[PDB]
Amino acid sequence: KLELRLKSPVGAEPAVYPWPLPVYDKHHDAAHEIIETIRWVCEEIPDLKLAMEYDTKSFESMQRLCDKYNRAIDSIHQLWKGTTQPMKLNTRPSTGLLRHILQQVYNHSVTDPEKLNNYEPFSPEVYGETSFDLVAQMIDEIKMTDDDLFVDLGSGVGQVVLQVAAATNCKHHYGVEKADIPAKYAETMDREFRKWMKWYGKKHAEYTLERGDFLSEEWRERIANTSVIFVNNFAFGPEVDHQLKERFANMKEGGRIVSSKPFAPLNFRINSRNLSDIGTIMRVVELSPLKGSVSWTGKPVSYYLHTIDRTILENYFSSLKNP
Ligand SMILES: N#Cc1cn([C@@H]2O[C@H](CSCC[C@H](N)C(=O)O)[C@@H](O)[C@H]2O)c2ncnc(N)c12
Repeated sequence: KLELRLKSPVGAEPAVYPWPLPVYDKHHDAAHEIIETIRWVCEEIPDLKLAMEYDTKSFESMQRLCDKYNRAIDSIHQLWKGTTQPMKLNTRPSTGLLRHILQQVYNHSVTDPEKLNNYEPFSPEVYGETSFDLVAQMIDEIKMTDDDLFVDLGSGVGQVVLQVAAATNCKHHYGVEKADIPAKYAETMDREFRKWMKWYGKKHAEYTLERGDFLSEEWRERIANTSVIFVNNFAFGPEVDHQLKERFANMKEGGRIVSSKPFAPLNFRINSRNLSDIGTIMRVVELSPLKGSVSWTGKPVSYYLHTIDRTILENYFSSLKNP
């Protein structure tokens, strides 16, 4: 054998689900993924929504839903052979669809999520996921163009890179991750993302997910030539952050770093004793908290935007030529 099938709206291979349908965690299962998938394709195609205008325990009841969607997809496909313009194919997903796609990719890839908590505590290996909503905020505030290169340093299972790649026109997106468990899941995330995006008929920008160490010699130059870095450095600690500062000091004017802990103080005043500090070459601002997003600390969740700006330093030196 028994199985359920959803035809792609753009004629990719159908999505196949075994029966009984699996459960992913306390709040996500495959039956709900199916209903939401039908729902989202309905948002991509008005005619399908019109054609679609009820029990997850029952095989028959779910086959009935799948067949009703599949028959409607067949009629849409015939509409497209007639006068009707077929859905535009080269487009990015809406934010809503993207959220659903990443959820689905994660659930099909991260087969045993508890294995992601088998890091050494109190180490730079601590794993935590940045939320979809934070990443969406960064995407909206940090305008990227096709001149930009994007890197997630310590990319985990890769979902920050996938979201940015789906949403922006950067020339390339990278993630680099050192630990074996998340880098292995990242390989599946990559394959599942490419598959599901083709299924929905949606475009992404170029991206690569790599197993590596972002403190390596190779990565010094890569960081220097990156225009937008995302780095969830909340548990990296002061030694690792110091090393990252050494690498950021070679970035180009206007390069930007978005992070969970600031690399320089927000109140940095250049003076005689701090000439060497990375605060001499960057503006730092705290991004606006998203409404009602509390951290474990109780206070709202804090991300920081750093912009490389050596005029700070140039002006310090021009000032020393004056009383
Ligand atoms: N020091 C150090 C290192 C620590 N990481 C990784 O950074 C991650 C921080 S969790 C953030 C995950 C995702 N970007 C998100 O925000 O949702 C962990 O997976 C850890 O293994 C590294 N990876 C590559 N090279 C390194 N040198 C390190």
